[PDB]
Amino acid sequence: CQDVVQDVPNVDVQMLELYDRMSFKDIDGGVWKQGWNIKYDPLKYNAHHKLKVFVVPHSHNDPGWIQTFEEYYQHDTKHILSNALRHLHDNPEMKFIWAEISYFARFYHDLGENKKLQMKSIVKNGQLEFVTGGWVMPDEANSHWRNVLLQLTEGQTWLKQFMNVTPTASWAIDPFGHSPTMPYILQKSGFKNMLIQRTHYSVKKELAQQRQLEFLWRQIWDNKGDTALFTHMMPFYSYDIPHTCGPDPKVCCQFDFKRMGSFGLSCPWKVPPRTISDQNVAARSDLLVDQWKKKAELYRTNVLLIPLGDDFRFKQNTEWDVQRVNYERLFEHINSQAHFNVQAQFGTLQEYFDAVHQAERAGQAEFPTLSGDFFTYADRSDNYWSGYYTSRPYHKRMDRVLMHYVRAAEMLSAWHSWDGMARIEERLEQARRELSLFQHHDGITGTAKTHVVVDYEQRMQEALKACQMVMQQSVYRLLTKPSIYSPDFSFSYFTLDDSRWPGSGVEDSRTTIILGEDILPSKHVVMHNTLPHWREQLVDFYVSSPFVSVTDLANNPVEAQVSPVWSWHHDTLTKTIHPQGSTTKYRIIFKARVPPMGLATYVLTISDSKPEHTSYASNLLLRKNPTSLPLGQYPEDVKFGDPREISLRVGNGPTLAFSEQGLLKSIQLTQDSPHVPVHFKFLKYGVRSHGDRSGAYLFLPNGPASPVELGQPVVLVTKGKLESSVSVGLPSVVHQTIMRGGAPEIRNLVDIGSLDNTEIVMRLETHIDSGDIFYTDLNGLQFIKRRRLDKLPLQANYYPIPSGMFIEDANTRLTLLTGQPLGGSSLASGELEIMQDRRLASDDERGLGQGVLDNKPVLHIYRLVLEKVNNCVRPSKLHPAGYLTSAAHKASQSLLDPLDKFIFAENEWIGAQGQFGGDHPSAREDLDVSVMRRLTKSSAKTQRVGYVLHRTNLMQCGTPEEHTQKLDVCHLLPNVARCERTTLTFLQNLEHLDGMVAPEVCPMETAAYVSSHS
Ligand SMILES: OC[C@H](NC[C@H]1NC[C@H](O)[C@@H]1O)c1ccccc1
Ligand SMILES: *[C@@H]1O[C@H](CO)[C@@H](O)[C@H](O)[C@H]1NC(C)=O
Ligand SMILES: [Zn+2]
Repeated sequence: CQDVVQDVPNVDVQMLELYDRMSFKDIDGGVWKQGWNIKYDPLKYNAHHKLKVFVVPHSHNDPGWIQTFEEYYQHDTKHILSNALRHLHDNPEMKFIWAEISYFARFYHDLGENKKLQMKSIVKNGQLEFVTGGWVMPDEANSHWRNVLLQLTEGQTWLKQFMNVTPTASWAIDPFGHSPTMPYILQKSGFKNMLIQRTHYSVKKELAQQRQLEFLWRQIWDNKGDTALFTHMMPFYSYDIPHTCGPDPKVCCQFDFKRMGSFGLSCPWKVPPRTISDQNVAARSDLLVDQWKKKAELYRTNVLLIPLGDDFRFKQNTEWDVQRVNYERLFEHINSQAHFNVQAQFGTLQEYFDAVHQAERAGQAEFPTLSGDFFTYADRSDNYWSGYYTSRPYHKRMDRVLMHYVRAAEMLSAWHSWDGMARIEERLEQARRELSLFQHHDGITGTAKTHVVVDYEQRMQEALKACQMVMQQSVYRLLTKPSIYSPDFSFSYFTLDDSRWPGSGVEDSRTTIILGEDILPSKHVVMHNTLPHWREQLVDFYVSSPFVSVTDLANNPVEAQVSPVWSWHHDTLTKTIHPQGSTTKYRIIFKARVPPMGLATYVLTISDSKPEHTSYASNLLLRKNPTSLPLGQYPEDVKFGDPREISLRVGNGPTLAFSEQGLLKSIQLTQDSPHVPVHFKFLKYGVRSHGDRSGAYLFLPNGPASPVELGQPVVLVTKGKLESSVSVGLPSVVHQTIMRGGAPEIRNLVDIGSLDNTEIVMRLETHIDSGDIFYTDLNGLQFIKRRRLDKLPLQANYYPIPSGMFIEDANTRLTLLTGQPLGGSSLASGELEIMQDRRLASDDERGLGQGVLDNKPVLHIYRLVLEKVNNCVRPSKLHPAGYLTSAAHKASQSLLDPLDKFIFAENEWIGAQGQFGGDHPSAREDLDVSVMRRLTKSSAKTQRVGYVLHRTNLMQCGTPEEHTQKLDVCHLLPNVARCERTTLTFLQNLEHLDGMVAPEVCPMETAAYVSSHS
């Protein structure tokens, strides 16, 4: 295994180093506004060295943005595809590339057989070529790598089945900045090349000057280079026709033949395209070939890529004709005039890359190596696209909840083969496809119109119900004596209980377990653990009595704690935000111990009085002028007091101190240690009253944030043996700090209400001497070092926080893990900050056509880990990566893949069993089974199950942590007959494994295996 910590890779371009050296000056470069006047030696190309030009027709089809997916399909995409089929069939030299498989599958299944066969023919002959082949062209900032793989697999599995092709070249022309997680996943999925477009205009200029726009993109920790993927970065401001033929859009726009008037389009540079004729073809060719030769100066080979397309292009038949005929006339002229020394033709993306690599093999070019990312993107001036790291945070959090539900449903149901009548494959395909659709670069990004966001939310709600159905049917089958099991596949044997989604204060949707002497004495509950190691974790349920005790299925008592159910209300009468306790339901909390990838059953039983193994939390309401808070049968009376500082400690864990406003002030790790200043604060950013306005995409603050005025907020302290908390009702945020014995959990119920032009940020202030350095993750896969640059504006120092961020000095580290992607930064030494929500009245001129005024309450979740790190083996100062400790990684897993909870719905569960998976191997803490998916339906004689295994890299800090079992996924199901290593999409077999044993992977590596069973 490669060492991902101690060996600094030697690369030609390292993006953090490049950023430190770059000046980022925004000067007028002439017709190429953000470049320079390109010059070329006309004698560079001659009869023996011609410029080979591939014009690649394309149509960017957003799966929802200004219209829903189905609205665009009906108005535009179905016509684009039907006309592409007709025009390509009739014009054999014409070509077209297609990226979004969600639309292609929607179209193809509506075709008659005659057309399906014609379509397969133009794909097989190479005229219509799929690029990337994912369900969507995903966002690369907020998306989790597991969902990027899910959607790539959904589209490519569909393509292999119906079109018999698997793309090896990727096309990503629109995500707003680019992540190295993409080449990581693509290179492990058979890809050989990729293309990107939205990178900072200053980066395009810098790399263009050094002819470093094509590079071998490797991961930041990859010393050897085995993760490298050839990457082409386009050079100009847009992927539209005016910015793809060459440096001068006033000239290129004249070669977009859809802009002459009848289509309702024009050229903003005021010179319209003109129909090519025999009397103007020589002059038109001389203008066009000159743009091509200028663009070719920015690259190292004599093979030039010229994309020809834009949003929802190639719809009407007249448009296919106007572009095709005019370009055919230009090609016939240019290719016949030796003096140009050009051979131009329509081509596909793969054809371009194959020709570039033929040039490379002929020794005509060597390509530079590069590592790093391409965030934060700016397309012009100070317009940095860091707003979409937070926009529509409700749905960003929903994405992570559905991510987990899809994994758990696919894993729980994979253990068995299911009859078709159970509709298991049907519900899983629906869930995978709705979650995959939301990875679109206007879905999770929060950049679609309000009714489109509603469509995505409705689709995800249906996917969550599909997952619950599959999960609960699986649990009933796995835990019921086989000869008693009698399923009704439409019945709800269990309901899922989720404590953090939508969340307390967001939706009252959790069911109360109703017990009573005259109705039902007890209730079985089951926990599932999708991670491949034993896990203990506190779980909670709502119950109708405080006198409840817990037992495991061997009837062993389990210690429990009961607390009230508190809800916060904005009292319009008193103009205060305060808590009300339920007088009819209570929370019971206890530790569940669940096997690796397994299930554990517990029983909740009511009694007439306080049971022996259940304790009751105390509750203290701090506010002046308190009023009574009755709690029904709860046995401890609520206590009251004036606001005051307080300290809490659960178990042997840390001791946390809080201000009189209910916000953390310090953390003391152990009895002896110091009380380390760690202060939470809420602040607000505004919008500029002159100049450019923030919107769904852009973050353009009107200076540093200002503190939210807190008033004298009401603070609620609940102190229990197993779980304690401090909750405070602040303006727009009910902030909670929860302690269960280790790193605290923070929950924010964020309701920005009607505060227009406001962004609410949560900041942590510490005295960690971090300087200008901080770390943020990329797609939940890796942590990259960031350096705050005062030469760039505040919004440029904001980065995606898809799952965590940290700051550290020689001795101390503070890590903040998240349960949802949000934007954040470290704007001063010792600080961390993460945006909670933003409400913006204005459109930001990127096409959305509205502000962001559809905010809704969202429950954001986090874990806060303060640790000593002076004994940890960390990368050297020049290494561009950082790595989590064991505790921070486990805290992240606690947020993203919690135990699932099931409440048996009926009164008695006949044949109930107490555990499943007790014999599953408990793997090393850094290894995860990211995906377990049965790949065959019940009629297959040889069943196949796919596994994706991911091993992260945790810092060595002197904590032995030993005795773990080897995990061989190929023997998890019985009767294995074959074990193969495959690409991550499971579509290609790479290695037949000896002994049918799937070896574990190296740190920072991800591998896929398929086991076959007889
Ligand atoms: O190339 C045309 C450009 N496309 C914008 C892309 N980014 C946001 C969406 O995903 C859209 O595809 C545009 C289209 C419409 C209005 C403004 C700009
Ligand atoms: C699928 O593509 C392969 C290319 O290697 C070809 O050999 C195979 O026959 C194709 N299957 C069909 C006919 O769909
Ligand atoms: Zn787009």
